[PDB]
Amino acid sequence: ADPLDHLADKLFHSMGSDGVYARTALYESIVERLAALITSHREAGTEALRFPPVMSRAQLEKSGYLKSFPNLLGCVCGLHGTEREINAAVSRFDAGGDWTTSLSPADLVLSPAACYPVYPIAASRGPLPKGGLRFDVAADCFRREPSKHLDRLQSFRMREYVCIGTPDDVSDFRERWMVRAQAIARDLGLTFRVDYASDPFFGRVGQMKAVSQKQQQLKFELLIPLRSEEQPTACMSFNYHREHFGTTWGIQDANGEPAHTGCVAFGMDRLAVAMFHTHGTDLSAWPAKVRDILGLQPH
Amino acid sequence: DPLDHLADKLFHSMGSDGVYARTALYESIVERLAALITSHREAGTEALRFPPVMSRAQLEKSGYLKSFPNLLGCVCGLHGTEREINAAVSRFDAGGDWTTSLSPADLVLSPAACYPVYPIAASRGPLPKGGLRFDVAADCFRREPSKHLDRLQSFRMREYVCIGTPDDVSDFRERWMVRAQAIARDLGLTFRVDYASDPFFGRVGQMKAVSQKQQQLKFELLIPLRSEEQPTACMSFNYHREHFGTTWGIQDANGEPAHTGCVAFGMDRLAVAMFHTHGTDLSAWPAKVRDILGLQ
Ligand SMILES: Nc1ncnc2c1ncn2[C@@H]1O[C@H](COP(=O)(O)O)[C@@H](O)[C@H]1O
Ligand SMILES: Nc1ncnc2c1ncn2[C@@H]1O[C@H](COP(=O)(O)O)[C@@H](O)[C@H]1O
Ligand SMILES: [Zn+2]
Ligand SMILES: [Zn+2]
Repeated sequence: ADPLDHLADKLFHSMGSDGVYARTALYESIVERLAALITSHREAGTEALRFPPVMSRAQLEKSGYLKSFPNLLGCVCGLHGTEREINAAVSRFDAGGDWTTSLSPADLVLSPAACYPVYPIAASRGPLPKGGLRFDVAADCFRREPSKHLDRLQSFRMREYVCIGTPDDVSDFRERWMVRAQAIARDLGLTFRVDYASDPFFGRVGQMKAVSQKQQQLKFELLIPLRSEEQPTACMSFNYHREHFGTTWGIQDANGEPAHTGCVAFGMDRLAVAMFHTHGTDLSAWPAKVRDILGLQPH
Repeated sequence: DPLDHLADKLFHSMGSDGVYARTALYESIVERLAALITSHREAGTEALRFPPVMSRAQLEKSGYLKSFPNLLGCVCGLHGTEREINAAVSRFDAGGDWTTSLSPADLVLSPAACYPVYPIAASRGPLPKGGLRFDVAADCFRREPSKHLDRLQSFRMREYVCIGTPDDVSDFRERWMVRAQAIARDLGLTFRVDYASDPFFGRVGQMKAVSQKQQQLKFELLIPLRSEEQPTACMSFNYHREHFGTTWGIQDANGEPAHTGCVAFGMDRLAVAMFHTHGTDLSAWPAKVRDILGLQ
């Protein structure tokens, strides 16, 4: 049994698929209170956008996602044929056959990260002002990694603060957030460490990309011991993308150059699970300071 | 379209019709409408929050595929070996189509918020007397691309679901047809409640729509958004008979297959209806509307 398994009964209901769960009112009230807490830390001049769980497949392909995490991508498929073809697919399904043979990809994918749709949006506004742009983004994300662990979901909520500007704007933002994020986790009564990290790039070339990314310090994670202190869970990430998105989307910074980007990502579901694992499922027993910052009556 | 000017302060394009990024203004109103629906939650109602995906086998079992095959969004993935996945990416790099390596997952994008609730209720055994009530929500998907702000591919649905005897479902329906009109009235919305039909696919479906409307299986709260002649369904009451009770083996307190019904709130249509009715300046909204939404 996994150390988080005991939480499942009070927090989730099975939906017949690993990593896809219905949330209880108790679980959801904490996710919303954590979301409101992240919002209270929003810097002045930050534009808030809320993304749906799907995005343009062409934007995602253009962003280089297939080259990095093809095995994690969820693509939207549908029955796009003629009425004759669709009726036949349904008739095959009626006869105990497989209707899915008539599926073809749609022009949409399930979003793998909340920030992806923001880059073309920022690019369409022209050159960046001095100091760059700041965005507060959120989406229900999807990653094709089935697991029975409560901290490894296929559908989960992501919340991010995104900086688009010169390498200086991004570095400063990332440093500000690595300080602020630790202060938030500390106030939430969570045990953590901030360490060098890498994205789970696919395959043999992915192992090379990961080592190269880690050495360049382009990604840090706020890690919380859930199942062990040896294998902690990344509940937040601090990502510096250099000019990857600036170049892809033709975003130009103050110095006329291809814009640099970075993001602070909060795993909403991992943070909520971390809260319940740390403090238990009885909110009335949560520490006074933790209850206070989440807007529950302190005492 | 009469709703078109709203797009500027409510949405941002995402490069796909019916798929939009929401502004802070738009989202604050959706959340306030959600909190208002919550304040009308009956005692003993269990609240569940569903992700945007659900079991494909549960959806296939519910009969959605037989009625709306053209609306279903399924989840596909690259489920092969590392060698196969690398080849698909390499074909994409060489100007080819990587999607040929896709196969269906065991998941679909949810077409309605209530679907996952029926197997959940069935797994608990026989129903207590009075039945069960659920408050459910999900980001839903319907494969119907459109440029109209009230016809989205990805939209939020909020529902109250009743599972029990036909008496329990009838009482719930009556209660909600009254409560839903009181909510729209308090929101300062103009509407009518009329008989309705689901958009069943094909020629065989047109007769299913006629047969559904002749029966009182579906009522809709319609709001003039583009015109008074063609209003927008912003809420619905659906009666499913014992379809879900039979499919999932849900038995009422009398040992019979349970009947189910649901009151569905289109969160995005309601928010769009609010902005079209009252404008994009919240400070100019009527005082009673601002009060019920906690804006004052
Ligand atoms: N499979 C998952 N289950 C739950 N949360 C996740 C999952 N993958 C990523 N996240 C969360 O989202 C945050 C940002 O993801 P990443 O893009 O991998 O840095 C991570 O730090 C996690 O907190
Ligand atoms: N394509 C759509 N775009 C936005 N909202 C929708 C769409 N389809 C349905 N809805 C909303 O969801 C509610 C219930 O959907 P239905 O199950 O078709 O009756 C309706 O009352 C609408 O308010
Ligand atoms: Zn990001
Ligand atoms: Zn329903």
